[PDB]
Amino acid sequence: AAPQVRTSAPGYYRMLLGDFEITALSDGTVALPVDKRLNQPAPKTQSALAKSFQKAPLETSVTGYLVNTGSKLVLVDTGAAGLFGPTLGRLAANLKAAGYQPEQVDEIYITHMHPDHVGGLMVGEQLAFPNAVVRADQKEADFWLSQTNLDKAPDDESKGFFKGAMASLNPYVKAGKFKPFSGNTDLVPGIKALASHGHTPGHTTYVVESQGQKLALLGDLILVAAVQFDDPSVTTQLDSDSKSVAVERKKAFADAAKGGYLIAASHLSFPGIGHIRAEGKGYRFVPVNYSVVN
Amino acid sequence: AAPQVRTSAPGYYRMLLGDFEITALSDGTVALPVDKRLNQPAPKTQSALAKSFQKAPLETSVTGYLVNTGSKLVLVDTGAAGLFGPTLGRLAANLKAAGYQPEQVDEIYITHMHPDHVGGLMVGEQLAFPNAVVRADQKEADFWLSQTNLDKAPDDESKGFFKGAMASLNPYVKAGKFKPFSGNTDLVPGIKALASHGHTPGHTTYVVESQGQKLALLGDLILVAAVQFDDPSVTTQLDSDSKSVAVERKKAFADAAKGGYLIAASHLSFPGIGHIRAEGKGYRFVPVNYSVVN
Ligand SMILES: [K+]
Ligand SMILES: [K+]
Ligand SMILES: [K+]
Ligand SMILES: [K+]
Ligand code: NA
Ligand code: NA
Ligand code: NA
Ligand code: NA
Ligand code: NA
Ligand SMILES: [Zn+2]
Ligand SMILES: [Zn+2]
Ligand SMILES: [Zn+2]
Repeated sequence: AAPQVRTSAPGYYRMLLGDFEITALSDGTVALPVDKRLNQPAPKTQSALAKSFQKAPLETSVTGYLVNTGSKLVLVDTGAAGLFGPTLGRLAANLKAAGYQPEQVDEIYITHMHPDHVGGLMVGEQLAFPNAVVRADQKEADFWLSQTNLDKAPDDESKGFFKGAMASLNPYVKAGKFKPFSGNTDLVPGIKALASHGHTPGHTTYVVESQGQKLALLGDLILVAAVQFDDPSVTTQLDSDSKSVAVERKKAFADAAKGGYLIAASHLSFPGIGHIRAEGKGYRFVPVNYSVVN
Repeated sequence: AAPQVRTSAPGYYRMLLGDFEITALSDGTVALPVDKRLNQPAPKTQSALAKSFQKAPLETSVTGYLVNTGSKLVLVDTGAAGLFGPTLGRLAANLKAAGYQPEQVDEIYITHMHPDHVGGLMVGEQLAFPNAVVRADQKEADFWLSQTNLDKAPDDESKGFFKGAMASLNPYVKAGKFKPFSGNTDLVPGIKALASHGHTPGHTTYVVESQGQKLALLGDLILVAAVQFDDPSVTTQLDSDSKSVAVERKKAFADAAKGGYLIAASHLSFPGIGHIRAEGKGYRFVPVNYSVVN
């Protein structure tokens, strides 16, 4: 016999993409009230959930993706650190267990500035990635880092999002390490930002490609696998432009389905990487087959 | 920047079931000439794999399952040790990565005696699990351990399967550590052996259950997910009784669909755990949702 260990495996998943090395890094999981946030009848998501063997508050993974192009070490999204509950902020640890040091990261690309994507930028009041530049969309930054917008926040108190994006990015801004880009942009060789606005004013997709092998890093372009693959147009109360999100999601899915390449998203079951094919009304997400990397 | 690490994470997946702890143990992966194995025209198989973004030779998982019942630590299947080439035999290492020691395993349940399941019983010339009692269906033992049956398989190195089983289980028989059962039989509390003969004469399913949460360990009841879930009728050349495997697979699938409980299988993409639901003609496998245990 033995005492139960009750600990999950290190939160990182290795995958080769052409000549690049991808490592999904889990920040952990948090239970979310799916029913209340979806723009569709409560009974409808409760049914979608049940068909996916999902329960009331969905335990959702929060993920970031490390890309090592063999020339640059780039991290896509950084998790929440301590901005979104006691159950997140595991990225830094997983990055190290993944075999890397925060100091080795050259660049950080932000899909959007929500707490669960920018919190990891800071370890206390010190840059968590001291030797990297932070890249995000200009519209994204002009929205969250806006003093005006903060003091102009609706459901006040819960405007810690503005405070949140600020404490996470300003330190790099003042260190002269924030380099915003505008929409579709060539970044480091092998990676490109594609403007997939809607979830937020400057939400960005990061397309990774090596040797004809592509991986579109979707950010929060999709939030609930149980309903948004089958019905791509269903949005949430968390999206800025519902119709923009819908249009961009359908474009992303159509394209990846047409091209047969990989996609990943911050909240699909960790590692959250897979292919996507057409299926009647919408799409069928196909998780990557398990594969050993030596 | 930094050199690419290129190593997969430890191959162990934690999951709680009632008061039990389940740890899927990856023994590695092996490529399988799947289109040659399935008993249907090659083009058909190849088309099914494609719809799932796959191609043969197909990287296929080989998994074993550790169950800590609190009072007992049992291992269901053990991987191949060396019997199948250098890409396997990692179950031992992964068990330790999982925070357990081979010497702590109390019992070992074998779904069947193919090499990729009993190989890990031995480490070199030594018992890998020195303090464990091994269990299997007597029909399985009578068949694989029969010097006669070996001397009746003209198929040069098919006798290997017979030798594999023998070399793998006789050290335990010789030590009085082998205890067969016949047909359905309650093993330690929380775990039942249910006959599922077909793949091999005594192929057995192990059902674990705690606090109403059920997990059926199906062994090799399914080999190619991209084919056999949509078509439970397709068999393979390694199946002893074709009709029987089909029947037992359908019974398992129909049962997990109506019960809505979890099922696990040695060759479903690591960790190979999920639920099953009927979809038109046949079934659809829904892999467990990533979950953090603390
Ligand atoms: K360090
Ligand atoms: K923009
Ligand atoms: K750059
Ligand atoms: K119990
Ligand atoms: Na730059
Ligand atoms: Na290219
Ligand atoms: Na030991
Ligand atoms: Na019983
Ligand atoms: Na029988
Ligand atoms: Zn978001
Ligand atoms: Zn998010
Ligand atoms: Zn097998």
